[PDB]
Amino acid sequence: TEEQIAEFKEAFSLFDKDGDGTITTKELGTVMRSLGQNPTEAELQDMINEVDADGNGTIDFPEFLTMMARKMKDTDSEEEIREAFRVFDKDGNGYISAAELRHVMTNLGEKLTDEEVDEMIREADIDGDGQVNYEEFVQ
Amino acid sequence: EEQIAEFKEAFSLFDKDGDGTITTKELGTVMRSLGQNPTEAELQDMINEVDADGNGTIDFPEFLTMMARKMKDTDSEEEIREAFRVFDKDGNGYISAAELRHVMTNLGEKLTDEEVDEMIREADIDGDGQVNYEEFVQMM
Ligand SMILES: [Ca+2]
Ligand SMILES: [Ca+2]
Ligand SMILES: [Ca+2]
Ligand SMILES: [Ca+2]
Ligand SMILES: [Zn+2]
Ligand SMILES: [Zn+2]
Ligand SMILES: [Zn+2]
Ligand SMILES: [Zn+2]
Ligand SMILES: [Zn+2]
Ligand SMILES: [Zn+2]
Repeated sequence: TEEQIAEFKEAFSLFDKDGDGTITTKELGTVMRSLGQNPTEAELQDMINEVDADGNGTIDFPEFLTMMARKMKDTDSEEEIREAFRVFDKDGNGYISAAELRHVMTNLGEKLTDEEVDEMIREADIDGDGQVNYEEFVQ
Repeated sequence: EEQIAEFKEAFSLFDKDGDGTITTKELGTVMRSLGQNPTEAELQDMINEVDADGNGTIDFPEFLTMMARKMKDTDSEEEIREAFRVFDKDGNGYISAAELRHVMTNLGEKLTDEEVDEMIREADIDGDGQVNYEEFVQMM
C-alpha cells in the first residue's frame, strides 16, 4: 500500500454503508454529519462531481482515490492518459515514433501493418513532425 | 538519462544508411570491424531474439531490448505489465470493473456498465469478478 491504499479502502468502506461499491450524497452526508458538519444536498453533489469521471453522480472506489489524492477528475484523468502515453514512448523522449507504436502495439497483441501504423501517426500528428507528442496523444 | 543517448548513438552506428532498421548485412559489418566473422545464420539469430514484429531486421525499440539485456518475450512481458498497471489504479494486482470503466473513460472510451461488466466477464478465467495479470495477458 502506497500513501496507503489500505487506509483508503478502510475509509471507502466506512462511507459506503450499504456495500454496493458507490458512495451517494446520502452516504456522504451521513458521515459529514457524524463529524458535526452540515453540508447541503448541493455541497455534496458538488463534492462528488469534482471526482465523478464517469459522470454517474456517485463515487466509486477509483474516483474515491482521486479524492484522497487531493485531485479533481481532470487532473487525475491527465495522469492516467500520461501513464498510457508512457507505455508507447519506449525511449522516453516525449514522442511516440512509428517504430514505437508498431513495436508496442504488436507486443500488446495488436499486430499492425506498416500501412496502418503510418496512417495512425499521420492522423494524430498535428505539430507536423512525423511523431506523436503528449498533447497530440490526448486526442 | 544517458543510457538512451548512448543507445541512440550505438543504433545509428549500426544503421549505416539511416533506414531506421539494422540488417544482417549491417550487423555483420560492425562485428567484422571488431573481433569476429559471424555466420549469416548467427546474425539472423541475433536479430530473431529481439525481432518482435517479425520483419527480419532490428528497429530502434527492438534495439533497446538488446541493450536492456533482454530477449523479445521478456521485453514483451514488461510492456504488457506496464499496460496492466495503467488499469490497476489501486495496484493490488487485479483490474476491477470500476477500474476498467474509470480508466477506459479517462482514456476517451466511455463504456456502458453493461459493456464493462461483459469485458471483465470474458477475461475472468478463475471466476473471481476481477482481471489478474495472467488473465490480462490472455485477453490481449
Ligand atoms: Ca453505497
Ligand atoms: Ca507531432
Ligand atoms: Ca523488427
Ligand atoms: Ca486493482
Ligand atoms: Zn461516478
Ligand atoms: Zn483515476
Ligand atoms: Zn519515443
Ligand atoms: Zn539500415
Ligand atoms: Zn519493447
Ligand atoms: Zn479473475
